Amino acid sequence: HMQCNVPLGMESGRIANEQISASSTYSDGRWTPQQSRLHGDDNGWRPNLDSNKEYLQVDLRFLTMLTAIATQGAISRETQNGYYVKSYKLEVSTNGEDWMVYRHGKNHKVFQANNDATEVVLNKLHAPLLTRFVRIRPQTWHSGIALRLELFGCRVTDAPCSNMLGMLSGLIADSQISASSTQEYLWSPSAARLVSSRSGWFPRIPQAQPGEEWLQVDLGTPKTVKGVIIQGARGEARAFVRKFKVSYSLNGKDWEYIQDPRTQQPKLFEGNMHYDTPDIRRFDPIPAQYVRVYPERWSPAGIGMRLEVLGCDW
Repeated sequence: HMQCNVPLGMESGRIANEQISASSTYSDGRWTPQQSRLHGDDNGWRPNLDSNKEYLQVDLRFLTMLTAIATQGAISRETQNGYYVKSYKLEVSTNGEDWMVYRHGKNHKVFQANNDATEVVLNKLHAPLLTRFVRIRPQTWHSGIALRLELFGCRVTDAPCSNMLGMLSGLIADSQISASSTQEYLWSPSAARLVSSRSGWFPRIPQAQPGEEWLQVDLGTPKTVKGVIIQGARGEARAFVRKFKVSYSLNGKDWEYIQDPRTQQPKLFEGNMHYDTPDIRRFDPIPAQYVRVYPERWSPAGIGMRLEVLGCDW
């Protein structure tokens, strides 16, 4: 039904050469980043020096859900010595400037990796992530750092009626975006856009009583709304919303809240845990032209968010 263990294109070429890069490459030219394709038979990626600052980077080009990472090492075509990475960290970003290190509760997630130069090792993310750029960061290795790789996940838009409605793309125009208050005076509504914006929406006073501030999106016409993607903001400051309500409307005057079935009250959605890495919240489809997101709890810096609405036309 909703399959998200799909290989993203390292093995197949679905991820093109121009989307693969690295911190450095081995000085003899025989281990280019583009050799990091899973099951590739000509070595793999290997950096110039072996250190835990070195990394292999993949640009997915589009926001993608990431569920799993598969790695091998490599047997040198030249020496036939086997090289492999024994453990790594993961780093992700929507834009390639702003990075998050994957965590496991309190601290960094250390993925156990290969133990030979031939076998594939699969690590599932305990909690899946929405991202565009992926960085593998070896911490330990045998003989040297060598990688062949695959990434697994899916597009959010593969789910039925789950299109990005135009906050990111722009097809939802500046005039269609509004807010309770804005710190900027005569702000650019464009600032509230998921991913495509560098900053974000900040209300006037970073603190307020919960459910007093809102971002509102006019969809242009009545659509079917089936979810949101919420993201934090980079101001000076890095902020994100941790809890929010969602209200919706046809005529733009009479509002309704998405209700939690358990509590018979407006549902409290979980927000982000980072200023860049966004989160998808799906719900049962509603008819709406207007959607309001109401921050309820937030980071200590204040309310800061970027947003996208998910759905399709009637």
